[PDB]
Amino acid sequence: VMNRLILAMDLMNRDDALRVTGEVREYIDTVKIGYPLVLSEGMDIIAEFRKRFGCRIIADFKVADIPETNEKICRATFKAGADAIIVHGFPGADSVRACLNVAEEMGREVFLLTEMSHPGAEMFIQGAADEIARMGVDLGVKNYVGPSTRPERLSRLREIIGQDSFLISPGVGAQGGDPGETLRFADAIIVGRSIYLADNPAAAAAGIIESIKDL
Amino acid sequence: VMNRLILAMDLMNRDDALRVTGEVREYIDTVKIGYPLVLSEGMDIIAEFRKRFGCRIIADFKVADIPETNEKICRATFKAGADAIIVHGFPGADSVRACLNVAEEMGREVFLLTEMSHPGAEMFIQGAADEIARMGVDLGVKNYVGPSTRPERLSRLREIIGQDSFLISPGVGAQGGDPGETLRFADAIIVGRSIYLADNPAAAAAGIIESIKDL
Ligand SMILES: COC(=O)c1cc(=O)[nH]c(=O)n1[C@@H]1O[C@H](COP(=O)(O)O)[C@@H](O)[C@H]1O
Ligand SMILES: COC(=O)c1cc(=O)[nH]c(=O)n1[C@@H]1O[C@H](COP(=O)(O)O)[C@@H](O)[C@H]1O
Repeated sequence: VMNRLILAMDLMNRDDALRVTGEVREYIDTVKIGYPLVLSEGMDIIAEFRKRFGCRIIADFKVADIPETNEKICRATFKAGADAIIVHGFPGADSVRACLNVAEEMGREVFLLTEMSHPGAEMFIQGAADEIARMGVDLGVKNYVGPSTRPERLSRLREIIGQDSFLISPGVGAQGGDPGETLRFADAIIVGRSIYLADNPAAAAAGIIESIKDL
Repeated sequence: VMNRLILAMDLMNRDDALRVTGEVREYIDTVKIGYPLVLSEGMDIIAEFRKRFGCRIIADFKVADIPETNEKICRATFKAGADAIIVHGFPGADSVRACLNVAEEMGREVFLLTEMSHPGAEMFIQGAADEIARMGVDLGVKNYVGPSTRPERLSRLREIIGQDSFLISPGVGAQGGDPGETLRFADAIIVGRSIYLADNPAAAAAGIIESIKDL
């Protein structure tokens, strides 16, 4: 990932999402697109971004259904041109395996979300997160998401998944996480509002990248 | 809900989804629309169904993000005309409260998904499900989803949420659940494939309704 920085593009307007992504494109190679943008502007936005920016697109869809429905969601998402999809591990191994099977069929990747970054993640997800990560390892998952807001948890996650797995991490900036600390454990950080709500997104992205290079 | 039967419309083609929904409309008053259809045909499909069929629409989006992103997903979903949205409880109370706040602002409803119907739900969700349900009660949630495939769990869920809360239940038919047993505890059943993959969906829906009336 260019500069170890992934843009979380959660603006809900195509014109604003295009403007900001264009302004910061020199500093990233990967955009995370989620439901705020796709449910406002349509799934065609994924191929439009891929074409316009030549970026990789991670569809942050948090897939969290039964296996049969997960299959359908993943097929529709890769048909729309996404490079990878983020999947919840909490629904269990059959639900994750269904997403892995569609990614294998379509030559795509699954990222497993293990422990979330917000305060409520402490209630139920955190207590299951090490097990969810070990389930990922046992299913052959190679890409994971874990929380910038809890670097001790992100260290434990890294310990479970090993040094060869790819780990990306949201919660940097607005939610309180720090780029440099997070990159002690994660390969890349996800940043949304700190960039896309900034008066100058390119300057916000450049400032983050300057602090990453120093690491 | 008319006849206590909610159609899970997970066909991925607008023409097929419209045909089947029209054929069974005399037997339901509520259609559950999820991501298989919306990610294939666009969010405009929700208002189209509401207009064409005069049904209520439950958006089965399994919302399962941090509070700020959940807000955005719910706003986009109610803007598209959905009557209600299904929300995961596993991400914790702040994530659920964010959805409740948007539903209160827009005069809509939240359904809390407590325990899922597929086999993998046993790994992590089932052990947290009673607590997730009690969290719902303490947040003021009045509408819940629980599993037809485990009627003893559906009885425990009902015990926690009380007799005044509304409880709907998927997993009937294809996943092995029974209409009559499920309706001992749930107010309505959700049925997808048993109807929409049938050679004659209207006959499939009518057969289910005949067995419901007998209860
Ligand atoms: C895999 O899903 C995520 O990206 C996600 C998981 C998580 O635990 N925390 C989290 O913040 N996210 C998402 O990452 C983005 C964070 O954006 P932010 O920098 O806080 O504006 C946003 O799109 C969230 O929906
Ligand atoms: C609230 O979300 C659901 O509807 C859901 C939760 C769950 O635990 N199990 C479950 O089957 N569902 C959904 O309900 C539908 C079941 O359809 P089916 O009758 O099995 O074809 C389908 O849309 C599933 O995604």
